[PDB]
Amino acid sequence: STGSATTTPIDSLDDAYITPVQIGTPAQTLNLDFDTGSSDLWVFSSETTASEVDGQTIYTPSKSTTAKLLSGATWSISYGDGSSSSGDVYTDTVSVGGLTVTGQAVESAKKVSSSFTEDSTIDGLLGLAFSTLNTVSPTQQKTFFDNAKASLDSPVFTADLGYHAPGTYNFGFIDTTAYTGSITYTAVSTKQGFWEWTSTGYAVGSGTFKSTSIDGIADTGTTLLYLPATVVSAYWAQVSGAKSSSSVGGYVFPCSATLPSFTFGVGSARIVIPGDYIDFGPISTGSSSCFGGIQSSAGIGINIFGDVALKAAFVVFNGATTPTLGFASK
Repeated sequence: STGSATTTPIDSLDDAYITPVQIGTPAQTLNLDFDTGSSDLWVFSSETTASEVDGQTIYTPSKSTTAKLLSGATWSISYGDGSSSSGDVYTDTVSVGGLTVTGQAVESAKKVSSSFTEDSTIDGLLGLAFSTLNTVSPTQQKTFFDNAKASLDSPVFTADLGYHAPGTYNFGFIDTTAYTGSITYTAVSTKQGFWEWTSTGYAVGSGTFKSTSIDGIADTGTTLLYLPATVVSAYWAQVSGAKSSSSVGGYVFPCSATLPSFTFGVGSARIVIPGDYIDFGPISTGSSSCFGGIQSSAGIGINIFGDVALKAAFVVFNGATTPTLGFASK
């Protein structure tokens, strides 16, 4: 089997991407944030505290003939950005782009933090990291991909995120028309539960490539590119007037600037992030200070190849017995 679904930016900045997902019988379609940095499929629901729902579409398990309470199971998750959610668990039928999993754990939120409430466009998350990170207790549950894997034509999924445009998540096949050149594969460590890999270096604009190992994670659920302070300083030094602002919470730059590209290495291959992908717009409405899309990972504890990086590539998440990651230009 295979599946193919379009993923759409939630706003004009590409802050996140939503993908329609069918849950239950008859189908209830919710727009979920596919997150390769976490491993829980959770949704706004009829159980979510009413004051914490503001415009989201909810899953109502009592209206699904295939829903079953997973008795005694609870979940609770906290994300790198400080947001959180928790609740109980159902199993139900879940379909993405025509690919169906029966008995998928659907984690129903009883509580969500303010950032989730305030984002009316995201109805929940669909985790695509390794199932070892799943938070369900006392019996850990499998991700949608883990459950689908054996049925797929090939044990892979791909992320093809758009810049200010829709893109695609495919399951079970590699669309050879969706990228240019060849796909370069690179080793993955699953020790921390992430799609963790080592970039071979970077360049800023038309500058020379610096060969240096940068360990980080491929994370579709993180907006920005978070890299070591040395690398980030080297980037922003090429933008007149750019500075790190403790009050704003990162590097800002004059909105009048033209940003240089940023290149990262994948083995001997190179992925180029155009400068415009690094512009996250005014820090507040009407400001002439703009927020940068490359930020320091210092104090996160891990480097994160988030959407800024991933949307410059066609990315293969290879879930073979020994997982790997592939990157192609597009």
